[PDB]
Formats: sequence, structure tokens, C-alpha cells
Amino acid sequence: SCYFIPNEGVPGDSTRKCMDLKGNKHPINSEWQTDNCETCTCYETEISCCTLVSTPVGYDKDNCQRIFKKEDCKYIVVEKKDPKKTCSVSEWII
Amino acid sequence: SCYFIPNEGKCMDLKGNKHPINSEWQTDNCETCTCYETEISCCTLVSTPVGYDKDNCQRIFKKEDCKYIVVEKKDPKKTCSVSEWII
Repeated sequence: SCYFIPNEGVPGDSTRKCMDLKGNKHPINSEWQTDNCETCTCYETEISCCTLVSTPVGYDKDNCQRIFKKEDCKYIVVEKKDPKKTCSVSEWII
Repeated sequence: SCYFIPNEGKCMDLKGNKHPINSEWQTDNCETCTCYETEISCCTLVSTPVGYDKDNCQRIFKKEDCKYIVVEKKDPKKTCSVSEWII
């Protein structure tokens, strides 16, 4: 899933570099990864950010649980009675 | 956004049609789908506008173009500016 918002650039600046939420300016047409598992792209007239995280939505919710691993921007899906055991996932969404 | 499911076995879609692997096809429903040897993936082609004047303006889907326009309720031929899209 992605959002797209206007690129206002930085008023006062002599260029339309996109500013991110943490105060970094980015070159027109550049991509960066954020600190919350997103990939963002700076364009002339817009900024888009898309999640890198695929969320598992189809699996045995009785016997299995999903656990988010921030550092790898992903989920694992594992047995409740023993999270060292992996379950099968029939549907992911991103 | 997209869903990803196992290809249990070319590949077959919900509507029975078979597709050559590594192929893309567009559905009846403004989705683009791909069959990989291992999995099936479908994503929407539609950007949904969500940031706009909702008292004065409305969004109207155009299915054939898989796109929205956002226009004035009092005159749907006049466009309103949008500050955010989501896909």
C-alpha cells in the first residue's frame, strides 16, 4: 500500500528537493528507505511512500500467531505452543 | 495493494481461466495479476483519492480507465484539487 502527497519542497530553498519527516532532503527522482519499513520516492510534484511489510492474513489463527520482526521489516508465522515451529500461510497482503 | 497466494497448479484464476506462468493479465476488476511458478499475485490498478474537499467535491470512479476523478458536486465537469492518493 502506498500514499502519494504533494511535493512542496522546502520554501526558501533554491530547489524542490523533497524533505522527509526526519529533516533529510532528497534529490528529485531519488528513493530512500525510512526507519519504519517503508520505501519512499521523491518526485518533482509528489512524494510517495510504500510499505515494505507483507502482512500474513491467511493461516490457522487457532494454533498459529504472527509475530512482527521490525529489524527485517517482516512477519514470521509460528505455532502458539512453540514459536520455533513455523506454520503455513495461504495468503499474504502488502 | 496486492494479495499473494500459493499457486497449487500454468496457473488458474478464480474465474477458471488458465494463464501461462510468468505472465501478467488484467482482470475485469481493475486488477493486474501475475502467475509465478510458485505463487499467484493480484494488485489493484486504482489510486483512491482521499485528500480533498468532501463538502464541495466528490470522487467518481471510471471503471474503463481504472481511475477516479474528483469533481465539484454542483458541476462534475469542474475538477477539485487532491492533496492525497492511496493505492
